[PDB]
Amino acid sequence: GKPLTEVEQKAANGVFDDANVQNRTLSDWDGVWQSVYPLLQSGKLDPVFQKKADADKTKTFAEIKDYYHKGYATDIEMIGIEDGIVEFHRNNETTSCKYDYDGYKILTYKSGKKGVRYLFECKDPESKAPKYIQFSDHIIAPRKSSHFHIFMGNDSQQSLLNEMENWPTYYPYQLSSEEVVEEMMSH
Ligand code: NI
Repeated sequence: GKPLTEVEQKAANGVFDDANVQNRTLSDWDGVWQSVYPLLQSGKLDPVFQKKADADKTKTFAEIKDYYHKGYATDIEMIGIEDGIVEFHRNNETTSCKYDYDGYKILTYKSGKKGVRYLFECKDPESKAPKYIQFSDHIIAPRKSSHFHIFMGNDSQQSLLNEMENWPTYYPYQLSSEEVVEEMMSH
């Protein structure tokens, strides 16, 4: 964690120019990562949603939680990334691929906020890993990720760009559940 520059902080809140977006390498996401979904399911994220619903007079607790329930849903409990390989862990079963970088795509949301998807492709015919994956983590140039959202599929990169409601979400495996909540409480 270098401190964020001025550009980097605005970019994290979805305000950036296209010309400042730069390519990134898979190693920005090296590490071992826990899905946050079990934390939602156990009620451990509720203080996140309590705070959010309190601050937002247009949304109820149930509106906030449901939106994140839909967003975080996945049975990939863990992801490991190392030496250009991403490993996916579902109930006792592991798949992995040496992913190739395919560039990024800039998306503009209805709010007018912006974000960048970083696209990779698995070209390994033996692999059972998703053929396409996209990383989104409020960062628009090389920098070690502190948490990320990942889109996974076997159909097309465009199909994943169209996705807006499910975005399995990963924080460092080493963080306690309390620390995830505190991170969520802020950023
Ligand atoms: Ni995020």
